[PDB]
Amino acid sequence: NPPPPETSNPNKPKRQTNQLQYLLRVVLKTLWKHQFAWPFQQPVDAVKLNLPDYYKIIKTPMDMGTIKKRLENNYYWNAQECIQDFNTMFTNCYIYNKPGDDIVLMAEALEKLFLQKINELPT
Ligand SMILES: Cc1cc(/N=N/c2ccc(S(=O)(=O)Nc3ccccn3)cc2)c(N)cc1O
Repeated sequence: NPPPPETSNPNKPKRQTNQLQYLLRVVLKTLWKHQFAWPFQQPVDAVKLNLPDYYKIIKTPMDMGTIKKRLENNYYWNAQECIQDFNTMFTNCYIYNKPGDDIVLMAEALEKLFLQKINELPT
């Protein structure tokens, strides 16, 4: 496995916004507690899971464990950066896996919920 994505940025300034607070306390928390969250709570462990070619296929890995730590560490300056990371996580699943796969159905359920929660992101 590669190192996990960075979760801190020392050369960056930090802020908190209402949108960032919402992304952590509402969006991330709600997805985290979904019945299908567990495969998405940490980086894909291709060695342990014996996933052929995962990191040959997926060059931009992302997961909710990483997103959570980024939020907790005020890694994101712009809310969009966080939204993009969720989207990368879902897209990776669709790149690597096939229609009907259990992991795809799980991703789909999480994405649906994500969209519901981002729809209610405060202005
Ligand atoms: C994001 C992602 C995760 C995957 N698999 N994740 C797993 C996590 C845990 C297990 S397990 O073997 O540790 N636990 C299981 C496996 C099956 C049934 C119940 N528990 C298996 C796959 C997978 N493939 C493809 C993907 O694109």
